[PDB]
Amino acid sequence: SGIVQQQNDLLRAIEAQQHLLQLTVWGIKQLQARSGGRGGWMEWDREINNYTSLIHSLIEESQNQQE
Amino acid sequence: SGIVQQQNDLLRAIEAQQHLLQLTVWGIKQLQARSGGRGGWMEWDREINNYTSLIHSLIEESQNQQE
Amino acid sequence: SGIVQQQNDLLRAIEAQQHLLQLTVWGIKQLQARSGGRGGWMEWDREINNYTSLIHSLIEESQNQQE
Repeated sequence: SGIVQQQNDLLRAIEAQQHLLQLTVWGIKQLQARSGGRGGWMEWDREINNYTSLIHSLIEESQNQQE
Repeated sequence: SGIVQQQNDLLRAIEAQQHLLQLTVWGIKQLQARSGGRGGWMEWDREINNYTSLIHSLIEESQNQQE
Repeated sequence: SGIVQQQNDLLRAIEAQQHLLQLTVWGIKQLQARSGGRGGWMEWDREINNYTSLIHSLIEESQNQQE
């Protein structure tokens, strides 16, 4: 229906924003590397990795809702 | 319904992305502090704070839609 | 309906998050400029620009769904 096409658009927006989010993460990592090893960012990295996995699962779930 | 479970998933995706967004903000702030006081970022901080409040209200509203 | 007000809230959340995303991009760019010309970020910039256009179109589409 129309509420379905709408939900699909919202999902696509979220997917595109995730790409943008990953780009900003990458940008930040390159800036951090400029001062040396990123050892102090191990936890920050882990959190980013975890929330990214969470988002990926939600995106997967949203798409394979019905089929 | 199914369109409800779908909307819930989308909301969860948005909530997870907000966590990721806050992590990138924190990362940027630490990098800014590396060169000294963050006085020049007072306005940037304010804007970030305002949009974060806006998002928090929308997330709250979305969840307490019906009840 | 209620599922419509809900979808509108989700869209507003996405729009607010896009503003936050642009703020983090701007923050990163200023940090990159601190070390000199941003020539090495031409591709990163292009990607960011492209995903931003993609998101803008999705937001436009979502809003002008029915009318």
